[PDB]
Amino acid sequence: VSKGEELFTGVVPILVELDGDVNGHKFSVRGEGEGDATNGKLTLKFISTTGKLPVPWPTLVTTLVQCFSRYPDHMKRHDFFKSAMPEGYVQERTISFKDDGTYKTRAEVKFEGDTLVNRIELKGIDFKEDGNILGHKLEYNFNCHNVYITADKQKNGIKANFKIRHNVEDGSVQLADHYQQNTPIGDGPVLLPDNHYLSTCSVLSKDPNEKRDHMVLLERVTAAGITH
Repeated sequence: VSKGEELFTGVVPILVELDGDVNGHKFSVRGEGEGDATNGKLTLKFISTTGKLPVPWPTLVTTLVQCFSRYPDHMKRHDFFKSAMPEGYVQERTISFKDDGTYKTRAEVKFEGDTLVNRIELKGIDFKEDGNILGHKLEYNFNCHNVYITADKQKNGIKANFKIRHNVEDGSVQLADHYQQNTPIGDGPVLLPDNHYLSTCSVLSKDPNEKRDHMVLLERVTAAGITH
């Protein structure tokens, strides 16, 4: 249904680069792996190049490629993300951590050669030094969530909204409200979807041989909410 979708009929290499600043703590993350939109699966490893991160890895998961979502056949006309490829899209978010600070992110997601690249800048402000983020009080795990997508005709793109639930080590939960906008980089028509969601689950792990602060991630993501 889009030319871009043909770039995803196979396993695609991924590169991710993030430069961040949270409360004046600068950090850089670099990642690589592969995505398979036929299965709605991704596998990535991320490392810090700047030493121990100032924030928990789980708080960076959503920022660190929704073009790898599996769209069921009956929903393929609603896949904005692949329709924007290869030229790609700008993905912007605000992430508001309840009772704590906020991240603002801006990313370009596009092909370079055969690789899907996600390059991000992140700025975090107003975090509490004694809170769950700067205090590293979040469990090293991740819940399943629904990402609610709506068309944004005036920007020829989409918006999304969702609430991430981060488990806290004391048994509480830290909510992170996500507000997202995506705009195509290229000038040709894109697929503007009816309202739907991405059902996403993620598993976080470690590489026993990796000495840098790091995160290994496996994600499963499939679109839903529009019946055959």
